[PDB]
Amino acid sequence: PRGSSMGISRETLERLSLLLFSMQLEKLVKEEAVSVETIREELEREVDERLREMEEQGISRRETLERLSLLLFSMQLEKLVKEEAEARGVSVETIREELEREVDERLREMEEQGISRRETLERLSLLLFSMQLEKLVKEEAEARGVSVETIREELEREVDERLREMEEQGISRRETLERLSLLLFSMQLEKLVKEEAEARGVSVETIREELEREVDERLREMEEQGISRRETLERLSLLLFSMQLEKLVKEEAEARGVSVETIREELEREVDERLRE
Repeated sequence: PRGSSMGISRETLERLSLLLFSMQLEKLVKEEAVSVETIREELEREVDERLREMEEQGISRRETLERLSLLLFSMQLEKLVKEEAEARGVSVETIREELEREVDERLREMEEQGISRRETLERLSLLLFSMQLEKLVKEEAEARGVSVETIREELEREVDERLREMEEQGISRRETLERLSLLLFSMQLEKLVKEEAEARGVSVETIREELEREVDERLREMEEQGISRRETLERLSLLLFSMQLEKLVKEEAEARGVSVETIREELEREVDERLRE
């Protein structure tokens, strides 16, 4: 009845998440800074205080991350749906229902439960990651003048090679959300690495090796403090998700011309609905 609590790990997905979240967090702290190290330690202290607060009421770090993700992914899905509705000239509800229809068709083909009978976070993740990945696929296909199928098959090939170069199973035998995250995170990382390489005037390899080194150093420090790789990922996701949420709220408020508190109120109604769930 016990599982990964026995020390048997998704190691590929964990490394990829460390790399991607580290990239995204570095960009966010650089934009927020004052000093970046000051912002980093400030965010660390705020997250630690919030963790103590949720411990004082009996909420674990994993559950805190789960609720924060419900907030963040709700915001990201809302922004993506709104942008697609505007680009297509239809309402947000139409885009939402088309996304649900498409994802449920794919799950049918796979002989799996649909989004309606899945857990709240898993359903939100499936919807959001499907839309993000499809947007990235169509963008890269347009940019390279190739087929969307070509893009998706090259991405699946690259991720499958990476997986099999680590004694792990292929992309064909992973569960739905894990494969979806593997694909999405790989694509997002490649795009971020390439754009930063162009912006800073250095090679892609420079960026990627700096990233790998930053992550290995953080992991060695955590191991020195007696912190597990899973806990390291959870702390990094807490920091990053808080920063992403705050940026999304600020930007949506500035774009709609409303106060930040109105953005939060709308999000909080919608989210407390799924939180009672």
